[PDB]
Amino acid sequence: HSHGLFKKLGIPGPTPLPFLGNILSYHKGFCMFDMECHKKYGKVWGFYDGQQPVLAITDPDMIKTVLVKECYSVFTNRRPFGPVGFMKSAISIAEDEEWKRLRSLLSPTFTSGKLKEMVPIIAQYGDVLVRNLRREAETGKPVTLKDVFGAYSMDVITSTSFGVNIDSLNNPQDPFVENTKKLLRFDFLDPFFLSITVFPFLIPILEVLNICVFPREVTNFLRKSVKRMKESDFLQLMIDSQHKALSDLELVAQSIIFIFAGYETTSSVLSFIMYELATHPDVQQKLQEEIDAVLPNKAPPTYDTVLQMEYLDMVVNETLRLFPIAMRLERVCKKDVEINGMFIPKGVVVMIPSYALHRDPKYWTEPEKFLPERFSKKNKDNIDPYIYTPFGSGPRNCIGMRFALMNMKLALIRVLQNFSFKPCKETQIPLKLSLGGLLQPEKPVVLKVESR
Amino acid sequence: HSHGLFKKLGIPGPTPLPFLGNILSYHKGFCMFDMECHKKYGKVWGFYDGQQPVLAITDPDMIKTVLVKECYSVFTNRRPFGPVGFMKSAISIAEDEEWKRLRSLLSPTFTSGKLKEMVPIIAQYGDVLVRNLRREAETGKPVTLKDVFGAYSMDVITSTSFGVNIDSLNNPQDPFVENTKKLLRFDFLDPFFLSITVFPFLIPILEVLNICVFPREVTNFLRKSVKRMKESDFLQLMIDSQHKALSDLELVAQSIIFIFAGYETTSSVLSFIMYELATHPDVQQKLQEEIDAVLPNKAPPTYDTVLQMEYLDMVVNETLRLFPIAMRLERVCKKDVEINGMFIPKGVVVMIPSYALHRDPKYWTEPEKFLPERFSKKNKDNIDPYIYTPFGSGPRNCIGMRFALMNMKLALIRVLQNFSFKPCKETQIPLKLSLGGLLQPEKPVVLKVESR
Ligand code: HEM
Ligand code: HEM
Ligand SMILES: CN(C)C(=N)NC(=N)N
Ligand SMILES: CN(C)C(=N)NC(=N)N
Repeated sequence: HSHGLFKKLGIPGPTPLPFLGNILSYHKGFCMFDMECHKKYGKVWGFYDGQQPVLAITDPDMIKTVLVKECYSVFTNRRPFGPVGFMKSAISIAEDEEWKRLRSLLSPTFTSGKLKEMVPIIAQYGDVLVRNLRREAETGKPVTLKDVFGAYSMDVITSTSFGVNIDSLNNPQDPFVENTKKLLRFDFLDPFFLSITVFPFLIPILEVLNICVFPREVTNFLRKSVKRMKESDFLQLMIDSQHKALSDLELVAQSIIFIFAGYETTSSVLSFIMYELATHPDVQQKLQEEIDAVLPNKAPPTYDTVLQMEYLDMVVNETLRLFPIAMRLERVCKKDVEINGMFIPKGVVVMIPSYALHRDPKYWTEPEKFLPERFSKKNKDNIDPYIYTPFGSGPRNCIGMRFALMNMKLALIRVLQNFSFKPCKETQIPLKLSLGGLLQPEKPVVLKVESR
Repeated sequence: HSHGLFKKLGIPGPTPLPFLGNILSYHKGFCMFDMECHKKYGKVWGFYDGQQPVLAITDPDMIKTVLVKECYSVFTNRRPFGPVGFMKSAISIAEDEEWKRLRSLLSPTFTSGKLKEMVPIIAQYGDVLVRNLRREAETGKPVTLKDVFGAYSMDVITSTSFGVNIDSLNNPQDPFVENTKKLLRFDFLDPFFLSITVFPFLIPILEVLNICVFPREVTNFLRKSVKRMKESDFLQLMIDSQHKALSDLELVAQSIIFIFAGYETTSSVLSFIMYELATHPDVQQKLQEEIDAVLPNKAPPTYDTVLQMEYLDMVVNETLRLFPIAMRLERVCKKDVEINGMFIPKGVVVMIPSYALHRDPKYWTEPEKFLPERFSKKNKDNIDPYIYTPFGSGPRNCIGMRFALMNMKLALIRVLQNFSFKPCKETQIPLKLSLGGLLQPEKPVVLKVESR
């Protein structure tokens, strides 16, 4: 789509260069670029990912219309992002009707009822984490969060997905661990992804040469492994629903996409939270005290005891305001429409700048401050769920939201129950976000760990 | 080739943007861009046509080494420019050995001896031009130069190439005229050519889909027509040489490339010259008087009488200084080399900025002034043939140089012998060069024509 579009609609934005559009402006990252735009164009604005017109919108009403109201009719899909092969059938990648059919099939698989049943199995890998954390903190050495939580994230993933019970930290050898480690989030600012943003006409070329964003060796192993398992957790609940019709290949797709969506995310948010606890020892203390008041003398966490903890919730939700790892929510516009008096022409990408809104003065007091109290029950009724969107909104939000909260909360409970986390000379203060396309820390967070 | 190259060699130039390199700087045209660079970087400099490193060089010595000395060993070829199909065999497109073989075969076809024989046949279409010029100036109407000279250029081309004698102006119907009209110079700043400069990886794709810069319908007509002619001028002289071996397809290639190279060029320089004569009526007069002193009372021009005319030559050569329609000379570097102490790495494009040098103060007094006197025999020994290069230099210069001068000179003699050319209200004063990639006037030159 040519570069006249936003002039002809009369929408402000940075003047695009030929071929590139505004990509060079990503040298700061999606996160800063989005702020600067909000700051200087106001409430609504447009830019070009190559030839692709992207309309940022920041009106809570409009957001709700896009994310909630017209989701089924107009704004159903995310923007295509690269050669995906069979993963076109993964719920997060799938489109229109085929997506609605898959969302319906998998919805009951993420019931609180089912979650409740998985708690005992997630709980088990708190004990494991604790154990691994004991040894390596008892050494006196500064721990690397990403590897500690990564190993935990996958421990909870392999076990809740495939029933395969492993100690990821003490089994790097295991074939099943080697592969799921490579299932990382894509950095859409790296050279591969920038290129196909500027050469989208290359996606079909790549499709045909069998090249795929989901590495073939990993996808092969997991399909051929689900092949065996099926011959004799999430796998099961899916097997059990066999429009309607979850098919064979559709099932492996989901299995894989649940790993993709949950692994580096969970472990990534967990890191950010421990960083905030270590740099705010008062918040750390207050939580450690709430946990003891509910689970006295290292009592094991449970579904209900987890949902009892206001301060925990406050800390988790406050960390997500600052570090909304999705950064943006997007939908592609299926047809010409008028939303809250605004004309959106077919093919444009509607983008909601979650990270920017999460840090907008209009909604937030001292937005840069880690301040769990914003989420206290007697002072959160003024938080707009269309401004605060770490899991998106509407029929296409994070299907694994409640699973990811519970899982994280179980990590933190066991970890804080046994330990305290502290600053160091390598600990970067304050934290500085990476310049690429993932919301991660520039240098992976290292902290000191002690036995309580 | 990445954008580190000229930093790592320590050569100055404009900082390239990613993917584009310096192409946006072409919004002024090759002509201004080259000046500004010379003006601000000095004698030698580098820029990037997309990912393609281009080394401009302006030292007469270096130029001579590139264009003359190392031509056969290092700098033999021009830069590839697009899908060419069978025209890869045209002498101007052909490479290395295959080029040297074709240059050798066609050299004797451009002897002054052969030229001499074609004079009577070119001469004939002076009479024709005159005739067409009589009528349409006798109307009192302002004449369009490009159509007057275009029609003449092709009249001289069809007849010296294929023996086909036509009145192009009064035969637009003729199949043979319809096609050769479309054989225009390529504008390497237009969208097609800019794209394949930034997507050179697209040339092979285009080759395979049979798409070609030389339009297929025109190339088809000329091949199938040379097909017949051969069954029963330049065609003949080529037929007669049937390494060695001019082949069938190689022959049609040349036939076509001679049309391509001579048609819009000749007519384009001719326009520029009449513009200068009309805006400098003294120079016009002085020439009209030289012509009469050699060819008294409209006597018909001949080879020797044409070569007698110092002032004519002076006017033709002076107009070419200002309007060197090639603009640049280029060679691709076959291997790493050191030329006059300068390291040129393999694959770089050596570019000589003819138009810029033609207007460099260091060599030229009041460079913007149309001043035929710079070329007078008693004041031209200080003109460096490596600064003044309207036909390039060395073994790969314009093979049709002497033909094009003679042909032009025969146009001008007959035209000035019968007429005078004058300014008008539509005549742009002074002339402003186009912003694209051909050195042509922005608005096609219109002048008034009278009977002497
Ligand atoms: C803290 C961890 C997590 C965060 C912050 C997170 C956030 C998000 C966000 C922002 C979206 C996009 C929603 C939208 O477009 O409006 C999303 C989609 C999704 N998430 Fe998560 N997520 C996390 C963990 C998980 C986990 C554990 C799963 C487990 C299966 C999961 C599965 C998905 C799926 C399948 C989608 C796509 C839904 C669809 O297209 O219908 N996520 N997530
Ligand atoms: C005023 C008219 C003309 C001008 C200014 C002109 C100028 C040039 C220039 C600058 C080159 C490039 C030389 C180099 O790379 O160093 C060239 C090449 C060439 N010209 Fe012309 N030319 C004109 C008319 C003609 C005519 C009538 C022919 C007739 C056949 C012709 C045939 C060629 C050919 C074949 C080449 C390529 C030579 C090779 O690659 O070996 N030109 N011309
Ligand atoms: C969870 N997945 C796979 C996404 N759709 N990506 C995202 N925006 N979080
Ligand atoms: C005559 N031809 C075809 C060229 N090589 N182009 C040019 N630079 N004048």
